[PDB]
Amino acid sequence: LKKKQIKLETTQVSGNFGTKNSSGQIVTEGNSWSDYISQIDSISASI
Amino acid sequence: STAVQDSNGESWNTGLSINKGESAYINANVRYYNTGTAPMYKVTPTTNLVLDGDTLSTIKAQENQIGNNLSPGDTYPKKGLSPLALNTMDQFSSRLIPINYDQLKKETTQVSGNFGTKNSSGQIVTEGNSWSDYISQIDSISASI
Amino acid sequence: EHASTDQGKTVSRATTNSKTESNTAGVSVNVGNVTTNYSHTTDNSTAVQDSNGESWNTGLSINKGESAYINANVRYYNTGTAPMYKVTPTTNLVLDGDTLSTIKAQENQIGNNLSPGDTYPKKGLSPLALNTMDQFSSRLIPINYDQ
Amino acid sequence: EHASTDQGKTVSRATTNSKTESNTAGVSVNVGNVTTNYSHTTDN
Repeated sequence: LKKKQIKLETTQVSGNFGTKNSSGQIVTEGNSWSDYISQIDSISASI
Repeated sequence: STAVQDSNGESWNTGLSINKGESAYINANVRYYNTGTAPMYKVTPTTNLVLDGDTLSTIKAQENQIGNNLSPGDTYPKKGLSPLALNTMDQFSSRLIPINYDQLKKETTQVSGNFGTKNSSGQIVTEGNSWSDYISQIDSISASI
Repeated sequence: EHASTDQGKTVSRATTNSKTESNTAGVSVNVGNVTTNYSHTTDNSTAVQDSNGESWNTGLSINKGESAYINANVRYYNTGTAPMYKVTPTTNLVLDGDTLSTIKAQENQIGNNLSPGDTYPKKGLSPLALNTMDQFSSRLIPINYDQ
Repeated sequence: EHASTDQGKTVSRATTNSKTESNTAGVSVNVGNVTTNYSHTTDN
């Protein structure tokens, strides 16, 4: 308690996306981005 | 004889009490790494913690120290950041890691995670894909290089 | 255990005033002439004290119920033909003849996989730690006072 | 149960000064001659 900015650091950000299940309905449950992330950066480039 | 006294004083007191059982709380700063061929998802390492020869405790890290994804050759946290914090010991992240009174004078086992397959389309799923199943099969039919 | 020390300085100034009145009266006789008297005395007394002390105190309190917390260091092993996955051994803990408690280890002391002839932890490491007793890994294993 | 022991040394120095003033006065008589006096005393 006696004590640039290193307080705020941000690692992985788990979340979900949305697809259609059987109609024009949208669902978010089960759509973790965290799965496709690791695939992408190794087959892509960051700009 | 009539006599009258009027005293007035001021006291000080500095106290210190200690729990020989929970005498301090541990907090680690760790960096995960992967050397093999496959990416691991939802990384959860169990952590043997040894002082002299004995083991302070063992932490199967909870959702806080967890690792979402770990490409081969990458690290968690990734190359740019500082190591993360393993602050607690039980399955809800409430109680920090304790040590004995005489302890204060003074390792990585299994790493449960998941992989990814396709269910009915070009979709990928990680749920239910524990690596821990296929591991024991492999090392007995293979060799380490 | 619970240990504690308590140390603290003290300082106390104290003044006191006093007035004492004294009326006496004596009666004497020389035989072989009589003499009598009576005196009167008035004294006002100012006095001042200044004490200062320092105390020490070392305390120790104990719970005869939860008098210590147990922590094991264990090594699993398998001798049979089949690999076991998600290994969870229940552990009878005996002091004299009785049983301290029984721990169905939780996710922390669990074992992911155990090939036949292998151990957990495997051959290279040191034994792991069974630190707690209930299903969330929060409360260490207790014993009696006379235990 | 909950058991506890508490033991601790104490030390207290204490000085005191005092000044007492004393004015007395007596009256005597020898019958068969009168004598009177009054003293004054100062003690620190």
